[PDB]
Amino acid sequence: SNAKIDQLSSDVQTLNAKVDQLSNDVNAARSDAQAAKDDAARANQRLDNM
Amino acid sequence: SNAKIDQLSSDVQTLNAKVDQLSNDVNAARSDAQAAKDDAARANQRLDNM
Amino acid sequence: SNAKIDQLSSDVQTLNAKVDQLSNDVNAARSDAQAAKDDAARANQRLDNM
Repeated sequence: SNAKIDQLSSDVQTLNAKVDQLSNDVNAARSDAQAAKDDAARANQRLDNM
Repeated sequence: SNAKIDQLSSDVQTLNAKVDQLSNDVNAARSDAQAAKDDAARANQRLDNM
Repeated sequence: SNAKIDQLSSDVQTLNAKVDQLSNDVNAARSDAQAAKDDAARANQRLDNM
């Protein structure tokens, strides 16, 4: 039962690293998408004034 | 070995909460990006008709 | 203590599947957002030349 638990300890450690980095990726994708949304809104507003 | 397992139980519980909320963040980033893509496509189509 | 550990094994397995698929979702949201950003930049550049 000792090895079983340390295989879990490792798995959880690996998952933790994967979830932390995915959080950074999600934050970045969120920021990118919001910036694209605002730029597309600007383009369309400039088009309305024409 | 009892404490080792309850440290794992906790870790897994925490990770679960982190992955659920990241799923909501990913869904939101996906939706945002698709909306930006469509708005940018609209801008460029309006430009083509000019 | 045997059942406790196999409940964990399962939980970790499930989480793994959730994190892998979220990685695919994040990669997709990242790509989508970058594409929207570039299209919005194109729209705004075409507007500048007008």
